[PDB]
Amino acid sequence: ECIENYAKVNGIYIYYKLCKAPEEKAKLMTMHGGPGMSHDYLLSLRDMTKEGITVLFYDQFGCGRSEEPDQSKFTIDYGVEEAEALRSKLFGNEKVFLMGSSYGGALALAYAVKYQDHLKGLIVSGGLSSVPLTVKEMNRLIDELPAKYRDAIKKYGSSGSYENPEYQEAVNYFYHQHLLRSEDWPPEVLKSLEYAERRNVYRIMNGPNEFTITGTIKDWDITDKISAIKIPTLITVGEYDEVTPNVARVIHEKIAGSELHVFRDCSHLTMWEDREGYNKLLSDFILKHL
Repeated sequence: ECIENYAKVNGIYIYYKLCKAPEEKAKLMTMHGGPGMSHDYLLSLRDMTKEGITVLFYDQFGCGRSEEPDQSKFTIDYGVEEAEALRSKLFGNEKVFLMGSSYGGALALAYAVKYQDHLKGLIVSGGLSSVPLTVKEMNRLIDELPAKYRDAIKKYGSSGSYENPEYQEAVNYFYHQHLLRSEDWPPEVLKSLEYAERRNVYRIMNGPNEFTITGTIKDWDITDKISAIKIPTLITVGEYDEVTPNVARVIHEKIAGSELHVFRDCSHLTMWEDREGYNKLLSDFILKHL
């Protein structure tokens, strides 16, 4: 098993899990999405330890097993400083790789803008540089949904009746369509989803659900700042990703030399839909930029 700890990072206790590889060729830090999820759904990335890649997992502020700071700190800027404090505490001055998923991808991009000197490479999976853009794209996904679910989401969503059974059913369909497709949801994914509903960060920073971003990050957009990132960057996105390839395209065009990969038949949690292929792509990227 990996090493689990509860350390004080920037004033609050943060839970982390460090899965070391027998031969530490590289260190990979990971940022779960949400905002307000947990590291659990990214556990399939542990497979990379077999390739000499040490993987660091952690529950961000107010998420999963970590303590919640004052709401005034519920910001991506605070998340960035938290990540850097954790990196330094565990790895000192060693350069590491950083991977982010969904909101975690936006957080990783923000991190790179200020701390890319501490990185050998950046990986963004189903990430975004603009929340407004992400919302625009998900709205199109709702429209392309079969009338039954599309109609329920538009109707009850317009009145804010998120408790309605038909709405809940529509939400579930969307998730099985753009979050994790044609796959039995593993416990690790169920756990992160549960942590989302149990803690407060998801409700406050994000909103009711994935496609309903009413939270404090609704207007967030650093598209005009990511061009500053000049380190090797790998961008992945699923064909049916809830955070669409168009959103990924915008990141790709701003980051010079970045590589973009659209996983056909997959959606957001590509690390579960094509676990082997996903881990193989990331490990290849990492082993080429040591």
